[PDB]
Amino acid sequence: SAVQQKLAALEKSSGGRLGVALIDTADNTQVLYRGDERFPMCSTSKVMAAAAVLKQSETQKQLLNQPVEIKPADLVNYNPIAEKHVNGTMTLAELSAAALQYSDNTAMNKLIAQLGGPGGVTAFARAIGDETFRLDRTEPTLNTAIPGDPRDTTTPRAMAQTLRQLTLGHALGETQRAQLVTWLKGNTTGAASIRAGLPTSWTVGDKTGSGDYGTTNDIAVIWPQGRAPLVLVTYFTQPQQNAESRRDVLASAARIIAEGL
Ligand SMILES: *[B@@]1([O])O[C][C]([C][O])O1
Repeated sequence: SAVQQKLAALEKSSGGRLGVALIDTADNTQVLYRGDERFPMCSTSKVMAAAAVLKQSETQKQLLNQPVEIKPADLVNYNPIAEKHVNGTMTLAELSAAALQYSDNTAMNKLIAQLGGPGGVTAFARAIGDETFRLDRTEPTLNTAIPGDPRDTTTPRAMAQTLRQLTLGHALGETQRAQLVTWLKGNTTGAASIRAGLPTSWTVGDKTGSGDYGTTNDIAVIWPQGRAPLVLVTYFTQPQQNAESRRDVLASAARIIAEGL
């Protein structure tokens, strides 16, 4: 189709490897570009960790208010929110928000610990029908994004389906789903990524990711005004370990998708 020709041209122009999956929930139609190739998730994996904790809170009703101590040894490479609470506590809700809306890596590591390790995050994915997602490492090493390395990867198709289930479907309880949606809509790191290629009137909830090999990712739920929502996953990675981030590619891919509707 036209859209696949334009995405291929965008990829060729970029020098990297682009993966896209769009689900249009109006008719459950899908548009895929390298949809079944693995890509490093980087911080897009934070959505699964937060959702796993939300799932736990369906039974442990006060879990999100549980205080968690932030110690100096907990700080890793990128901790914009946790840094503000060193030698204090943050609740699991605050850690989830920080991981999602600021991409805080300490917060992610606390979520992973709450789940019993990366295997606990992966298990949640399996429990909701995602056979592809795998989380193998903690922060910051899950961002190494080494070509060919299957650790800490998923495919665009899988992540789009899972994001749909978590936000628009019923993989989570009603209060938990709403909380996740609220968190995603409040993301602060996404202005130059998918959002930049979409009409300013559309409501977007997204989670970005960035890593080595110039890996530049964004996953989003999109609520166009007067129109069924869309789920869009855009993954991008490059052949040079020290490549620069290319958020413009994700914006352009979103623009191409949006034009086709
Ligand atoms: B994710 O990908 O978003 C930012 C942090 C930086 O390590 O990880």
